[PDB]
Order: sequence, then structure tokens, then C-alpha cells
Amino acid sequence: SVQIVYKPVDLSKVTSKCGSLGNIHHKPGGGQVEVKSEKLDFKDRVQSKIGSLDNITHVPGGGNKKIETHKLTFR
Amino acid sequence: SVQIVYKPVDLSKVTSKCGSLGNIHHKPGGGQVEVKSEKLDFKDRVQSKIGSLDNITHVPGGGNKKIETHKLTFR
Amino acid sequence: SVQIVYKPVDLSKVTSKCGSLGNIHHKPGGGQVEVKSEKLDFKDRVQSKIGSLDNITHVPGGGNKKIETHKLTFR
Amino acid sequence: SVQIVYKPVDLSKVTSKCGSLGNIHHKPGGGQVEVKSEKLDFKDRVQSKIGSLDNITHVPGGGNKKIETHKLTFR
Amino acid sequence: SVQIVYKPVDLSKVTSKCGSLGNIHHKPGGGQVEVKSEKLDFKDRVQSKIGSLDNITHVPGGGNKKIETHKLTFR
Amino acid sequence: SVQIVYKPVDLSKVTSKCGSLGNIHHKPGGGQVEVKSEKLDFKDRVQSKIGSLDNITHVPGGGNKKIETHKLTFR
Amino acid sequence: SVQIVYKPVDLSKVTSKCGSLGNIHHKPGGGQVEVKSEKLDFKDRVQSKIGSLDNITHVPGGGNKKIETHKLTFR
Amino acid sequence: SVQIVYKPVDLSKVTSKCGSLGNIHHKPGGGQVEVKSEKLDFKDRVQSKIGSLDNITHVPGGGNKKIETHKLTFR
Amino acid sequence: SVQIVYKPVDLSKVTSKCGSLGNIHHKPGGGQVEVKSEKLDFKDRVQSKIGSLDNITHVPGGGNKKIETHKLTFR
Amino acid sequence: SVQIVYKPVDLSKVTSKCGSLGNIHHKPGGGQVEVKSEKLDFKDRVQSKIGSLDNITHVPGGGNKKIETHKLTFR
Ligand SMILES: O=C(O[C@@H]1Cc2c(O)cc(O)cc2O[C@@H]1c1cc(O)c(O)c(O)c1)c1cc(O)c(O)c(O)c1
Ligand SMILES: O=C(O[C@@H]1Cc2c(O)cc(O)cc2O[C@@H]1c1cc(O)c(O)c(O)c1)c1cc(O)c(O)c(O)c1
Ligand SMILES: O=C(O[C@@H]1Cc2c(O)cc(O)cc2O[C@@H]1c1cc(O)c(O)c(O)c1)c1cc(O)c(O)c(O)c1
Ligand SMILES: O=C(O[C@@H]1Cc2c(O)cc(O)cc2O[C@@H]1c1cc(O)c(O)c(O)c1)c1cc(O)c(O)c(O)c1
Ligand SMILES: O=C(O[C@@H]1Cc2c(O)cc(O)cc2O[C@@H]1c1cc(O)c(O)c(O)c1)c1cc(O)c(O)c(O)c1
Ligand SMILES: O=C(O[C@@H]1Cc2c(O)cc(O)cc2O[C@@H]1c1cc(O)c(O)c(O)c1)c1cc(O)c(O)c(O)c1
Ligand SMILES: O=C(O[C@@H]1Cc2c(O)cc(O)cc2O[C@@H]1c1cc(O)c(O)c(O)c1)c1cc(O)c(O)c(O)c1
Ligand SMILES: O=C(O[C@@H]1Cc2c(O)cc(O)cc2O[C@@H]1c1cc(O)c(O)c(O)c1)c1cc(O)c(O)c(O)c1
Ligand SMILES: O=C(O[C@@H]1Cc2c(O)cc(O)cc2O[C@@H]1c1cc(O)c(O)c(O)c1)c1cc(O)c(O)c(O)c1
Ligand SMILES: O=C(O[C@@H]1Cc2c(O)cc(O)cc2O[C@@H]1c1cc(O)c(O)c(O)c1)c1cc(O)c(O)c(O)c1
Repeated sequence: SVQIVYKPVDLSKVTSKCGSLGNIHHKPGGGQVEVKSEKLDFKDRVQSKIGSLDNITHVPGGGNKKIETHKLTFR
Repeated sequence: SVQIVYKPVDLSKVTSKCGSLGNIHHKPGGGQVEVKSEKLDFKDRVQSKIGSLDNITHVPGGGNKKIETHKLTFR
Repeated sequence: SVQIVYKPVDLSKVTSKCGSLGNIHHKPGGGQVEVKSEKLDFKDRVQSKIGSLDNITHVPGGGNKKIETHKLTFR
Repeated sequence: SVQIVYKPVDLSKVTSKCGSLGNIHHKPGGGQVEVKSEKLDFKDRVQSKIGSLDNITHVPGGGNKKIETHKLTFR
Repeated sequence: SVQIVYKPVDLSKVTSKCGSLGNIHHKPGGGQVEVKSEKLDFKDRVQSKIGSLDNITHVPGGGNKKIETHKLTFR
Repeated sequence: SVQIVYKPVDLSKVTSKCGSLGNIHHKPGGGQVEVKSEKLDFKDRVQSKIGSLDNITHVPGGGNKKIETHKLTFR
Repeated sequence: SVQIVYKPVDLSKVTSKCGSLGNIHHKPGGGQVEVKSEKLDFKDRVQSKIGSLDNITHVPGGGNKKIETHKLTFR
Repeated sequence: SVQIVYKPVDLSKVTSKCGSLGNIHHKPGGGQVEVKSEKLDFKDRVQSKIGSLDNITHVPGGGNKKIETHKLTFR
Repeated sequence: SVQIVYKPVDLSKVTSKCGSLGNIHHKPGGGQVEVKSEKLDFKDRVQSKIGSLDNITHVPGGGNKKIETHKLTFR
Repeated sequence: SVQIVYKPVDLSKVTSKCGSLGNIHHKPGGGQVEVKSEKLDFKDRVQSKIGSLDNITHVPGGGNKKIETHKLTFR
């Protein structure tokens, strides 16, 4: 006799009031990357960037991340 | 006889009032990266950046992160 | 007979009033990175940046992080 | 017979009134990093930056971190 | 017969009134770092920066950190 | 009665023995030039470079400059 | 009665024996130049570089400059 | 009656024996120059560099400068 | 009756024996120059560098400067 | 009756025996120069460096300077 009463009430007013974004000027200059290898070995679970020269402008009008994880385990 | 009454009440007014973003000027100059290896070996769970020259401008109108983790375990 | 009455009441007025962001000028100059290795070996759980030359401008209109972890365990 | 009455009431007016951010000027000059290794071995749980030359400007309109951890354990 | 009546009432007016941020000028000059190793071995739980030349300007309109940890254990 | 006997004897063994030029590697990195004016006025004899970002590699197998000026004047 | 006997004998063994030039590696990093003016006025004889960011590698196998000036004047 | 017997004998063994130039490595780092003016006025004979950020590698296999000036004047 | 017998005999064994130049490593770090003016006025004969940030490596296999000036004047 | 017998005999064995130049390592660090003026006025004969931040490595395999000046004047 195991009885679980699971009642989460989530009330979130996750909200942004954001006016004008204005003037945004991005001038990334030029660079040089020189990288040398011979053998690469890797097995299972890999996120890798090798010699990545990049410009990333991620401007969202609202950045809202809500993460809820619920784990219930009986062995 | 195990009885669990799980009643979280979450009331969050996560909210931002943000006016004009104004003038943002980003001029990243140019650099040089020289890196040398021969053999790389790695096995399981890897996030790696090697020789990464980059410019990242992450401007959100609102940055709101809400993380809730609920774990209930009976062995 | 184990009985758990779990009643958290979370009332958070996490809120920012932020006016104009004004003038932001970022000029990162150019540098030089020289790094040399031969063999790298690593096994399980790795976040690594090697020779990373980068410019990161993270300006959110509001920076709000709410983290709640609830763990209930009966062995 | 173990009975737990868990009633946290959290009322937080975590709030910032912040006017104009004004003029912010960042000019990072250029430097030189030279680092040499031969073999690196490490096993489990690693966050590492090696030879990282970088500029980070993290200006949030509001910096609010609320962390609550609740652990209840019966063996 | 163990009975726990857990009633924290947290009322926090964590609040900042902050006017104009004014003129902030940061000019980090250029330096030189030379570091040499041959073999690095480390096992479990490591946060390490090796040869990290960097400029970090973290200006939040409000810096508010609220940390509450509640641990209840019956063996 | 003005009599000029002008007898220059120029014997120059201007000579270079130069072997192999070897390996020459030029990597000019990227820079940024910002220059502002409104009105420029200049009159006669002008060699001017304004805002000139350039790479010049002038490698001659032999650099020999012989300049002879002979001026004879009777008023 | 003015009589000029002008007899220069120039014997110059201007000569270089230069072997192999070897390995020459030039990595100029990236810089930033910001210069502001409004009105420039200049009249006659001007060699000027304004805001010139440049890399110049002038490697001659032989650098030989011979300059002879002969001026004879009767008023 | 003015008589000039002008007999210079110039015997110069201006000579260099120079072996291998070896390994030359030049890494100029990145800098920042900020200069401001409003009005510039200058008249006649001007060699000027304003805000010039530059790298100059002048390696000649032989550097030989011979300068001879001969002036003869009767008023 | 003015008679000039001008007989210079110049015998110069200006000579260098120079072996291998070896390993030359130049890493100039990054600096910052800020200079402000409003009006500049100058007239005749000017060599001027203003706000010049530069790296100059002048390595000649032989540095030989021979300067001879001969002036003969009758008024 | 003025008679000039001008007979200089110059025998110079200006000579250098110089072996290997060896290892030369130059790492100039980064500095900061801030200089302010308003009006500059200067007239005739000027060599001037203002706010000049620079690195100069002048290594000649032989440094030989021979300067001879001969002036003969009859008024
Ligand atoms: O804000 C910058 O000024 C803009 C240009 C400018 C000029 O040339 C001469 C002058 O008398 C005034 C002037 O005001 C301009 C301006 C731009 C705006 O976005 C703004 O909101 C403002 O009030 C006024 C700016 C932006 C730039 O991107 C830039 O590179 C820079 O050097 C300057
Ligand atoms: O704020 C900077 O001034 C802008 C340009 C400028 C000028 O050229 C001459 C002058 O008399 C005034 C002047 O005001 C300009 C300006 C820009 C603005 O965004 C702003 O809000 C303001 O009030 C007024 C600025 C921005 C820049 O990006 C920059 O590189 C710089 O050097 C300066
Ligand atoms: O605040 C800086 O002044 C701006 C330029 C400028 C000028 O050129 C000459 C002058 O008489 C006044 C003057 O005021 C300008 C200005 C910019 C502003 O953003 C601002 O709010 C202001 O009141 C007034 C500034 C910004 C810069 O980015 C910069 O590099 C610098 O050197 C200066
Ligand atoms: O605050 C700086 O002055 C700005 C430029 C400037 C000038 O050139 C000549 C002068 O008579 C006055 C003058 O006031 C300018 C100014 C800028 C402002 O942001 C501001 O609020 C102000 O009241 C007035 C400043 C900023 C800079 O970034 C900088 O590098 C510097 O040297 C100075
Ligand atoms: O506060 C600095 O003065 C600014 C420039 C300046 C000048 O050039 C000549 C002068 O007669 C006055 C003068 O006032 C300027 C100024 C800037 C301000 O931000 C400010 O609030 C103010 O009242 C007045 C300053 C900032 C700088 O960044 C700096 O490097 C410096 O040397 C000085
Ligand atoms: O001289 C450089 O070495 C070259 C590359 C290299 C290497 O990768 C690993 C190694 O065990 C030896 C090695 O010898 C190479 C080499 C190049 C030559 O031109 C050379 O005359 C020589 O004897 C031998 C060099 C040049 C480069 O351009 C460079 O960027 C660098 O880092 C190094
Ligand atoms: O001289 C450079 O080495 C070349 C490449 C190389 C390599 O990859 C691995 C290695 O074991 C040896 C190696 O010798 C190469 C080489 C190139 C030559 O021109 C040369 O005369 C020589 O002897 C030998 C060089 C040139 C490059 O352009 C360069 O960018 C660099 O990093 C290096
Ligand atoms: O002379 C540099 O070494 C080269 C590379 C290298 C290496 O990687 C590992 C190693 O065990 C030895 C090694 O000898 C290389 C080498 C290059 C030559 O040009 C050379 O004449 C020589 O004898 C031998 C050099 C050049 C570079 O350009 C450089 O950036 C650097 O860090 C080093
Ligand atoms: O002379 C430098 O060593 C080179 C590289 C190197 C190394 O990596 C590990 C090692 O056991 C030995 C070693 O000898 C290399 C080397 C390069 C030569 O040019 C050379 O004549 C020599 O005898 C031998 C050098 C050059 C560089 O440019 C540099 O930046 C540096 O840190 C060092
Ligand atoms: O002379 C430097 O040593 C080189 C590198 C090196 C090393 O890494 C580990 C080691 O056991 C020995 C070692 O000998 C290298 C070396 C370089 C030569 O040019 C050389 O003639 C020599 O005999 C031997 C040097 C040069 C550098 O440029 C430098 O920055 C530095 O820190 C050192």
C-alpha cells in the first residue's frame, strides 16, 4: 500500500515588457586560426567544435526558459 | 502504508520592465590562434571546443530561467 | 505508516524596472594564442575549452534565475 | 508513525529599480598566451579552460538569483 | 511517533533603488602569459583554468542572491 | 673665360650573391580602422594616404639603388 | 679665368655574400585605430599618412644604396 | 685665375659575408590607438604620420649605404 | 691665383664576417595609446610621428654606412 | 698666391668577425600612454615623436659607421 497524491500547481507570470531594441551594430573583424592534428579517436557521446571561427548574434524579443522535471520511481 | 501528499503552489511574477535598449556597438578585432596536437582519444560524455575563435552577442529582451526538479523515490 | 504533507507556497515578485540601456561600446583588440600538445586522453564527463579566443556580450533586459529542487526519498 | 507537515511560505519582493545604464566603454587590448603540454589525462567530472583568452561583458538589467533546495530522506 | 511541524515564513524586501550608472570606461592593457607543462593527470571533480588571460565586466542593475537550504533526515 | 673639365669615372661592382630565399610565411591578422573628418582642403604638392589598411611584401632578389645627380649652373 | 679639373674616380666593390634566408614567420595580430578630425588644411609639400594600419615586410637579397651628388655653381 | 684640381680616389671594399639567416619569428600583438583632433594647418615641407599602427620587418641580406656629396661654389 | 690640389685617397675594407643569425623571436604585446589635441599649426620643415604605435625589426646581414662630404667654396 | 696640397690617405680595416648570433627572445609587454594637448605651433626644423609607443630591434651583422667631412673655404 503506497499511495501518491501528486498535485503541483504552477502559476508563473513569466513576462517581459521590452520597448524598442534601438541601434545594434556588430562588426566582427577578421582573424586567423591554424590547428593541426593527425589522428582523432573518440567513442560514445560527443559534442565537439574543432577550429570553429564564427559570429553568433542571438537577440530574442523575450528569453524565457521554464524547465520542470518530475521523476517518480518504485523499484 | 506510505502516503505522500505533494502540494507545491508556485506563484512567481517573474517579470521585467525594460525600456529602450539604446545604442550597442561591438567591434571585435582580429586575433590569431595556433594550436597543434597529434592524437586525441576520449570516451564517453564530452562537450569540447578546440581552437574556437568566435564572437557571441546574446541580448534577450528578457532573461528568465525557472528550473524546478522534483524527484520522489521508493526503493 | 509514513505520511508526508508537503505544502510549499512560493510567492516571488522577482521583478526588475530597468530604464534605457544607454550607449554600450565594446572594442576587443586582437591577441595571439599559441598552444601545443601531443596526446589528450580523458574518459567520462568533460566540458573543456582549449585555445578558445572569444568575445561574449550577454546583456539581458532582465536576469532572473529561480531554481527549486525538491527530493523525497524512502529507502 | 512518522508524520511530516512541511509548510514553507516564501514571500520575496526581490526587485530592482535601476535607471539609465549610461555610457559603458570597454576596450580590451591585445595580449599573447603561449602554453605547451604533451599529454593530458583526466577521468570523470571536469570543467576546464586551457589557454582561453576572452572578453566577457555580462550586463543584466537585473541580477536576481533565488535558490531553494529541500531534501527529505527516510532511510 | 516523530511529528515535525515545519513552518518557515520568509518575508524579504530584497530591493535596490539605483539611479544612473554613469560613465564606465575600461581599458585593459595587453599582457603576456607563458606557461609550460608536460603531463597532467587528475581524476574526479575539477574546475580549473590554466593560462586564462581574460577581461570580465559583470555589471548587473541589481545583484540579489537568496539561498535557502532545508534538509530533514531520519535514519 | 670659364672652362670646365668634368670627368667622373664611376666603376661600381654593385653585386649580390644570394642563395635560396627559404620559407617565408606572412599571416597578417584582421584589424579595424575608424576615422572621421568633415572638410579637407589642401593646395599644391601632396602625397597622402588616409585610412589605408594594407599588407605590402616587397622581396627583391637584389635591392640596388644607384643615384647620381650632377648640376652645373652659370648665372 | 676659372678652370675646373673635376676627376673623381669611384671604385666601389659594394657586394654581399648572403647564404640561405631560412625560415621567416610573420604573424601580425589585429589592432584597432580610431581617429577623428573635422577640418584639415595644408598648402605645399606634404607626405602624410593618417590612420594607416599596415604590415610591411621588405626583405631584399641585397640592400645597396649608393648616392653621389655633385654641384658646381658659378654666380 | 682660380684653378681647381679635384682628384678623389675612392676604393671601398664595402662587403658582407653573411651565412644563413636562421629562424626569425615575429608575432606583433594587437593594440588600440585613439586620437582626436579638430583642425590641422601646416604649410610647406612636412613628413608626418598620424595614428599609424604598423609592423615593419626590413631584413636585407646586406645593408650598405655609401653617400658622397661634393659641392664646389664660386660666387 | 688660388690653386687647389685636392687628392683624397680612400681605401676602406669595410667588411663583416657574420655567421648564422640563429633563432630570433619577437612577441610585442598589445598596448593602448590615447592622445587628444584640437589645433596643430606648423610651418616649414617637419618630420613628426603622432600617436604612432609600431614594431620595427631592422636586421641587415651587414650594416655599413660610409658618409663623405667635401665642400669647397670661394666667395 | 694660395696653394693647397690636400692629400689624405685613409686606410681603414674596419672589420668584424662575428660568430653565431644565438637565441634572442624579445617579449615587450603592453603599456598605456595617455597624453592631452590643445594647440601646437612650431616653425622651422623639427623632428618630433608625440605619444609614440613602439618596439625597435635593430640587430645588424656588422655595425660600421665611417664619417669624413672636409671643408675648405676662402672668403
Ligand atoms: O551614436 C553615434 O553617433 C551617430 C553618428 C554621429 C556623427 O557621425 C556625428 C555627430 O555629430 C553625431 C552623430 O550622432 C549619431 C547618432 C546615432 C544614434 O543612433 C543616436 O541615437 C544619436 O542620438 C546620434 C555613433 C554610432 C556609431 O555606430 C559609430 O560608429 C559612431 O562613431 C558614432
Ligand atoms: O557617443 C558618441 O558620440 C556620438 C558621436 C559624436 C561626435 O562624433 C561628435 C560630437 O560632438 C558628439 C557626438 O555625440 C554622438 C552621440 C551618440 C549617441 O548615441 C548619443 O546618445 C549622444 O548623445 C551623442 C560616440 C559613439 C561611438 O560609437 C564612438 O565610437 C564615439 O567615439 C563616440
Ligand atoms: O562620451 C563620449 O563623448 C562623445 C563624443 C564627444 C566628442 O567627441 C567631443 C565632445 O566635445 C563631446 C563629446 O560627447 C559625446 C557624448 C556621447 C554620449 O553618449 C553622451 O551621453 C554625451 O553626453 C556626450 C565618448 C564616447 C566614446 O565612445 C569615446 O570613445 C570617447 O572618447 C568619448
Ligand atoms: O567623459 C568623457 O568626456 C567626453 C569627451 C569630451 C571631450 O573630448 C572634450 C570635452 O571638453 C568634454 C568631453 O566630455 C564628454 C562627455 C561624455 C559623457 O558621456 C558625459 O556624460 C559628459 O558629461 C561629457 C570621456 C569619455 C571617454 O570615453 C574618454 O575616453 C575620455 O577621454 C573622456
Ligand atoms: O572626466 C573626464 O573628463 C572629461 C574630459 C574633459 C577634458 O578632456 C577636458 C576638460 O576641460 C574637461 C573634461 O571633462 C570631461 C567630463 C566627463 C564626464 O564624464 C563628466 O561627468 C564631466 O563632468 C566632465 C575624463 C574622462 C576620461 O575617461 C579620461 O580619460 C580623462 O582623462 C578625463
Ligand atoms: O619550422 C617549422 O616547423 C615545421 C613543422 C614541424 C612540425 O609541425 C612538427 C615537427 O616535429 C617538426 C616540424 O618542422 C617543420 C620544419 C619546417 C621547415 O621549414 C624546416 O626548414 C624544418 O627543418 C622543419 C614551423 C613552421 C611554421 O610555419 C610554423 O607555424 C610552426 O609552428 C613551425
Ligand atoms: O615548413 C613547414 O612545414 C611543412 C609542413 C610539415 C608538417 O605539416 C609536418 C611535418 O612533420 C613537417 C612539415 O614540414 C613541411 C616542410 C615544408 C617546407 O617548405 C620545407 O622546406 C620543409 O623542409 C618542410 C610549414 C609551412 C607552413 O606554411 C605552415 O603553415 C606550417 O605550419 C609549417
Ligand atoms: O623552430 C621551431 O620548431 C619547429 C617545430 C617543432 C616542434 O613543434 C616540436 C619539436 O620537438 C621540434 C620542432 O622543431 C621545429 C624546427 C623548425 C625549424 O625551422 C628548424 O630549423 C628546426 O631545427 C626545428 C618553431 C617554429 C615556430 O614557428 C614556432 O611557432 C615554434 O613554436 C617553434
Ligand atoms: O627554439 C625553440 O624550440 C623549438 C621547439 C621545441 C619544442 O617545442 C620542444 C623541444 O623539446 C625542443 C624544441 O626545440 C625546437 C628548436 C627550434 C630551433 O629553431 C632550433 O634551432 C632548435 O635547435 C630547436 C622554440 C621556438 C619558438 O618559436 C618558440 O616559441 C619556443 O617556445 C621554442
Ligand atoms: O631555448 C629555448 O628552449 C627550446 C625549447 C625547449 C623546451 O621547451 C624544453 C627543453 O627541455 C629544452 C628546450 O630547448 C629548446 C632549444 C631551442 C634552441 O633554439 C636551442 O638552440 C636549444 O639548444 C634548445 C626556448 C626558446 C623560447 O622561444 C622560449 O620561449 C623558451 O621558453 C625556451
